[PDB]
Amino acid sequence: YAGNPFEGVQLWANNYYRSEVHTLAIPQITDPALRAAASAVAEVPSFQWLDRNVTVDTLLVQTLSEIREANQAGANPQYAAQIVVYDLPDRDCAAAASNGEWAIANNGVNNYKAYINRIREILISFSDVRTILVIEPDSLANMVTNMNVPKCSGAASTYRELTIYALKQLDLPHVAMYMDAGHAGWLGWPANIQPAAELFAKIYEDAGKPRAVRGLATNVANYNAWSVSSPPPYTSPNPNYDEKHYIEAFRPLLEARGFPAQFIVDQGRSGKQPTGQKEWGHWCNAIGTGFGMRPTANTGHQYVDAFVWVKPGGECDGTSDTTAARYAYHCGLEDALKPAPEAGQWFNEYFIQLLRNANPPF
Ligand SMILES: CO[C@@H]1O[C@H](CO)[C@@H](O[C@@H]2O[C@H](CO)[C@@H](S[C@@H]3O[C@H](CO)[C@@H](O[C@@H]4O[C@H](CO)[C@@H](O)[C@H](O)[C@H]4O)[C@H](O)[C@H]3O)[C@H](O)[C@H]2O)[C@H](O)[C@H]1O
Ligand SMILES: *[C@@H]1O[C@H](CO)[C@@H](O)[C@H](O)[C@H]1NC(C)=O
Ligand code: NA
Ligand code: NA
Repeated sequence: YAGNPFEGVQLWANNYYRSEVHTLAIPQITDPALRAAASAVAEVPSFQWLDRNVTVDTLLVQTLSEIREANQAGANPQYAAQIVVYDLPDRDCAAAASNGEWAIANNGVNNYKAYINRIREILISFSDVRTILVIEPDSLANMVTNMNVPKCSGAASTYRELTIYALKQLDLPHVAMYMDAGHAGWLGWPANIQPAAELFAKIYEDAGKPRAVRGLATNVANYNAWSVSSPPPYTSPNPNYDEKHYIEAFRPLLEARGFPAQFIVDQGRSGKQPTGQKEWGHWCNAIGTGFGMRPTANTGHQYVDAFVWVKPGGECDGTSDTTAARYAYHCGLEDALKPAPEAGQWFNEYFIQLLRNANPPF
């Protein structure tokens, strides 16, 4: 399929994030400068996540409905949707306890198939709304590096099967799909990049190379630069120390195995470089980060369809409350901002950090 799905469309800024900013953040921010900036960030079009089954029949439909409405009223160019599919059973297999709602051992496969089927039903009813999907962040990447972790080892075949199922069922003509493929600091290491290309290329193949699968999404919910002149200290000794280096190394390996993947790159929290991460693998609520380059299809790069905002900045990565059931070690470190609420919940102090550190500024 020849055609960048981000080209020739405007990207819809969804009302779920807008409401978060306007109802939870702006009333809380006294400083004029920041409050102007906040209102402006609310209009930056970030991905909306289907992180729970209940979102399918409510939020997904609401957003597609609003987009259709805006387009029917004369939006020019028309608006497109950006949605994340994020509800594999045994989700986030490397964590002690995931916020995911389903389990492989408790009818997780069937629940997920129905989930996908219902999404498909809805997408088919909104065939007039160009729809871009990011498929399952924090899933197949674990298969490259975390097979020594029992929940991951045990989830691998199901991850693969359900991913293929999704790629095939959501291969509709008005859709473009990007599978998550970690980031420079995860799969970009020379010991990992080849096995990663293998994995993803093979999935593409077994899925029948569906037209709709455009490629891969990188840096989702992470902080890496697209392109910086010198390597952040915590990146050494990796030559792929930013997404540009990663993707330039990654694409040829994918292509040689039959998957000429185009990429989208999350920059929603990449504005400040280097970050305040003490080590690169410090992924949770990292300090010293800022909103990054605004979403655009004009990337200047042949292999990159668009710079995007996948993880919506200000939505938490995980809780720092050691007394809490889904507490995660990484969220309690010295370079994680604290105290932090549950994953996905609004973390206003983190929002303010991102606003202060925005590059380009608001
Ligand atoms: C070897 O390199 C390192 O590998 C480790 C793994 O061994 C990598 O760690 C993993 O990094 C991921 C970030 O790159 C996070 S993803 C995490 O969970 C989800 C998915 O992104 C996000 O939470 C949700 O966000 C949604 C949108 O706000 C909500 O809708 C939803 O409710 C939330 O659940 C969260 O923000 C992300 O931070 C893994 O948790 C981590 O194990 C490491 O990156 C490599 O360097
Ligand atoms: C998922 O949501 C649908 C409505 O979209 C509901 O019919 C279904 O029962 C939900 N799944 C589970 C396992 O509860
Ligand atoms: Na409306
Ligand atoms: Na391999």
